[PDB]
Amino acid sequence: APKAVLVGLPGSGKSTIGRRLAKALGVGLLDTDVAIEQRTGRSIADIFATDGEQEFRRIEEDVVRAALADHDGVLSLGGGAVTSPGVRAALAGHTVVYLEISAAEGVRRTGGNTVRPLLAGPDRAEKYRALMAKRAPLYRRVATMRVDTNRRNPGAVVRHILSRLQV
Ligand SMILES: Nc1ncnc2c1ncn2[C@@H]1O[C@H](COP(=O)(O)OP(=O)(O)O)[C@@H](O)[C@H]1O
Ligand SMILES: [Cl-]
Repeated sequence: APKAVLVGLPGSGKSTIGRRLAKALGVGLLDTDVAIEQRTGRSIADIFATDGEQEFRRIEEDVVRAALADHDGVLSLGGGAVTSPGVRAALAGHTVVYLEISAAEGVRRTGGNTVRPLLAGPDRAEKYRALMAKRAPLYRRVATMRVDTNRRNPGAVVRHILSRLQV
């Protein structure tokens, strides 16, 4: 089973910490969004557009269940996977690290290299706040380790995790 399963909002660092954590442990890294596209030949948006959300979620939940059973490294979960009660069930008993972030930091990390984000309009940040409202309670539910990534370097987040995942 995975050494760690990482969950969190956009910006929390699933990609970044997933990579560094896999490197530090010397283990493989599996991202469930990439796994879905590699298993289907279709891009995530395309499955959504063509088959819709329930069908994407069904597929995602099989990819997730398969990785939990088969992968021994770090597993990074798609942001919406935890919306599926079947995914929340399958996670139980696993090491699930929830990468915490605030809406403020969240928006900043997903806001690009533009120096003035407010000029674009408030809509993206409002959608981000709403997303956090929906998702954060679910991440808290499935977590076995909660890690606050607000004003921590990726290096510091990785250390924190590694010190709490010795064998
Ligand atoms: N602990 C952190 N401190 C500062 N910036 C971070 C941290 N974690 C991630 N970021 C930055 O935010 C962006 C989004 O991170 P990413 O790891 O893709 O998140 P996710 O896969 O969770 O959406 C990247 O440019 C990354 O450098
Ligand atoms: Cl590191």
